[PDB]
Formats: sequence, structure tokens, C-alpha cells
Amino acid sequence: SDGDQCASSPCQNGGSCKDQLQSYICFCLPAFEGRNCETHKDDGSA
Repeated sequence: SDGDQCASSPCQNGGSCKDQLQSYICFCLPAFEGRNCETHKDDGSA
């Protein structure tokens, strides 16, 4: 028990969710962005 942030599968874009001490880290595709992988960065836009 140490903060279940990945247990909720927040990593979107079908990325791999991994626990990293309390916080978490999503392993989405290299063309995606956002803390929970909620931004598709293919060109960059802004």
C-alpha cells in the first residue's frame, strides 16, 4: 500500500501504466503527451 495511482489505469492511448513510488508513469506511444496520456502530439501544433 503506497498510493494506488496506476490501479485506476489512468494511462490512456492504450499506454502501459507503471507504479513509481506514490506517483506513476504511463508508457504511451512516442506521438502522445499529457500526464495521463490525454494529448495526441503527432506534429506539435503549439
